[PDB]
Amino acid sequence: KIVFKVNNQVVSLKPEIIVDQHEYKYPAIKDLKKPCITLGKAPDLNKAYKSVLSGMSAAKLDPDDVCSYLAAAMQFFEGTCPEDWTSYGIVIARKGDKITPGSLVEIKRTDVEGNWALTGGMELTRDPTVPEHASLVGLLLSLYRLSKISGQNTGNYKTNIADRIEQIFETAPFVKIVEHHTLMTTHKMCANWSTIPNFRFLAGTYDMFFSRIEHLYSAIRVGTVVTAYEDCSGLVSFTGFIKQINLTAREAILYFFHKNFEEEIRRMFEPGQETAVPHSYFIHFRSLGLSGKSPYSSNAVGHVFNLIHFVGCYMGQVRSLNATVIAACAPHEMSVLGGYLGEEFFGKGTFERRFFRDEKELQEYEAAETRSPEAVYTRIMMNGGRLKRSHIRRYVSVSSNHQARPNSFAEFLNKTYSS
Amino acid sequence: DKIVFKVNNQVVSLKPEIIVDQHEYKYPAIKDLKKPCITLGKAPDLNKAYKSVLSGMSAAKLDPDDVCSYLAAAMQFFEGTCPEDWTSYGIVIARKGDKITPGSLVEIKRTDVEGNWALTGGMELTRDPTVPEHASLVGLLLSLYRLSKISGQNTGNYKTNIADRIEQIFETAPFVKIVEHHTLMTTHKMCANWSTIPNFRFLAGTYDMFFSRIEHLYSAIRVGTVVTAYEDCSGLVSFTGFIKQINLTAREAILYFFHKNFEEEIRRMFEPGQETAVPHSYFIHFRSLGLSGKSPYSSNAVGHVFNLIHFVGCYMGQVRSLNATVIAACAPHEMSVLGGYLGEEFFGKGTFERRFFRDEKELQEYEAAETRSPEAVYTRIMMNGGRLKRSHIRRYVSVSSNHQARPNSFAEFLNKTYSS
Amino acid sequence: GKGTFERRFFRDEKELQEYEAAETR
Repeated sequence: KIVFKVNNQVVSLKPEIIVDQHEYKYPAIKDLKKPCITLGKAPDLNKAYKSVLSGMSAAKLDPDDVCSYLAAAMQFFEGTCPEDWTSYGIVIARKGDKITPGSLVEIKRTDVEGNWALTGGMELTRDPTVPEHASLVGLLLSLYRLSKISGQNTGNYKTNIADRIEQIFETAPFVKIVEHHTLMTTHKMCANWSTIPNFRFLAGTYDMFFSRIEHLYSAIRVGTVVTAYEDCSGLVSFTGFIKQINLTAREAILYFFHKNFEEEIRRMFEPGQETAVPHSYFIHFRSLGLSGKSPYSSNAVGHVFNLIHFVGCYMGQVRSLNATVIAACAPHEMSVLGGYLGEEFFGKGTFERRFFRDEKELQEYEAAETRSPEAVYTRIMMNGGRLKRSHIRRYVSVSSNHQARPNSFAEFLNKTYSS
Repeated sequence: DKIVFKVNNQVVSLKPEIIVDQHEYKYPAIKDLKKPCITLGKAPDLNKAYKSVLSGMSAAKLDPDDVCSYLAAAMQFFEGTCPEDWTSYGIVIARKGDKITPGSLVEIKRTDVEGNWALTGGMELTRDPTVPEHASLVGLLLSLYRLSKISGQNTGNYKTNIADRIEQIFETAPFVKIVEHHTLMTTHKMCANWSTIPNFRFLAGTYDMFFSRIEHLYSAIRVGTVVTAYEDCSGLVSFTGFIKQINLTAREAILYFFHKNFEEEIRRMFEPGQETAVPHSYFIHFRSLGLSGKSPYSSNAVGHVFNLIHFVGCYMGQVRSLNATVIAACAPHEMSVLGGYLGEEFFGKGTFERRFFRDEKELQEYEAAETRSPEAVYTRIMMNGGRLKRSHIRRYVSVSSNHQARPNSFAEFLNKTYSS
Repeated sequence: GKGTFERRFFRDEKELQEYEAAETR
């Protein structure tokens, strides 16, 4: 039982209390209603384009107006739907029907008119061309990618992505409307634009449409690529882990020898969410207004996540080496398992002859240390659940020969095993 | 079912773990018996059409739809006899001794819709342009497609070298100089995304197909359209190289592929009914033309095979393999181990036999009279338990370290993975 | 450097029961 007893003068028994709570909701859509946001009144579009360009050059933008323009602008982008496109029971778009981003979601317009005010960076006296509209649309969404990317020591990389975005949208099929270095300066005023919910929702809607439908202005995705599989890093690492190790998703979990994995394994593999479906709302469920906090986040699946990347460092994977470890979720214990698991999967492959010249040769081949969960488990038990010196040698050699990031797995490995 | 686990305490729970997936592959075969087509805006008067497009070129003004209609008219200009009968995916294009155009290989349906030819840049040719002048522009326009595709880091100096060669080609006979120098680099800077345009790819491939089969005076236009050939089939292309480097036949090589994963991939790229063996089929340019969807022959589709090929190439020190981008999804560590055993067999060893003799009698005596075999390699792997040998590591390390590792190349993977 | 590890995931219920039928922290 949880009660334990202390002998302070008289004998005393105390129960131990620690606070714990769980709050996980899943993205499946039962009402069969497409995701909706409420925006402002329909814009003048040509004038709405003018207002936001001026605001862009001036680094002052109104989030509500910018959202309203983006909802109106999702009409210029049109393409035919290759196959019937259904997610969570919704028919969205039948094969051969031309569709827009407006087709994936529901935009609710309010009677209230937007400010659509001009600042000082408008040089155009005429109505804008479509490439221009697309260039602005891409630049505005690209703010989302920049807001997310903010963090410590992420500087030269942020400017490099901003330059890459600027190079797009200045060349055909896009026209240069903002000159250079404007995107970085507006980002400084709009660095937390990701938290704005409608802006994120619009970015996901654009990304969904561009992934399924090939278009001339598909480059707009460079802003919205981040919305894809957002806040599902635990699930994504798991799929990568499975494929790099060349194990079946089930067989891999058999190697997870710990009680903690149980809650996490149930959480990330809950049925009814269209994880397998190629173009479902699941891919952008966080961007769109569904589910709230993600159960597939790395913190949500902390033990699994830590074991995946510790094995990744053992195998020299750069992605694992720079990923941030979840400290709450027992990193040391995960690291030990990762060493035993890494030893098994590093430098070893299961090879069998599958191609022969003749059927007879196949028959001759049929007439004819070991990789198994049971083998690894016993080997761990034999060493008393303690890392081997070789495991430690391998971890340190990988971590030390790397530019260890602040809270990365490499830094953890380095700080933990170094003498 | 089968693929399920038991995940609970004080109760029993069975769950199939569900993982992200998003792929299916379309094949290039032509069953409808219809040549790939993009219907074009308006029928053009040749001389008038040239003047606008020459102007647009000089103006760095991008008019893709018009450029496409002009290129179709210019296809009338290039004509040659077909050497032998031309049979493709059930579509036969001409017969031996029959004159043909690039326009005769595909079908363009002409619409009565109007289109906008603007004179934005300076053209001084008051006279009607000569056929060479047309060819010079046509080559310059197509050469944009190649320039758009070659974008990436440290490719600046490379783009410039290619543009200079193209300019030199079209300023020299049989072509005439119409754009002076350094204009091609600047227009490439203006449009670096010409490759994404679908109508542009279609045209480049059509030209490339015509020029490979038919010898012509202006066949040099093929620079810039050469990239369309076997585009997005680098997995297939890599396998072809692999066969040649090791000097084995397609089958013998596949026997060395000792892994279950290769099976799906080998079946995919060698699916029958696609004219891979045919020399001048639509297949070579299937990606560029319309008849394509993703590609069964891309490096990702044949990921395991692709990685094994380049890991072996790295073992043998092929620079191309060292600089290729590894597919992380397709089990690179396991592929690297097989590649080590396969590289060991094929690096520094050859199968040599006497084939030339002084007299027939010597030949008969030779006919009267350690081992390279898949079985021998498989056993060697089995004896070492499927674990990479120390020598394999040493060789991998020596090759990767003494090379300028590119970002996600096989060279980088080898360095990061085996380094102590 | 030490962890308490136990098999918790099995292919079938029968395998689970068998593991239940079967240095010190």
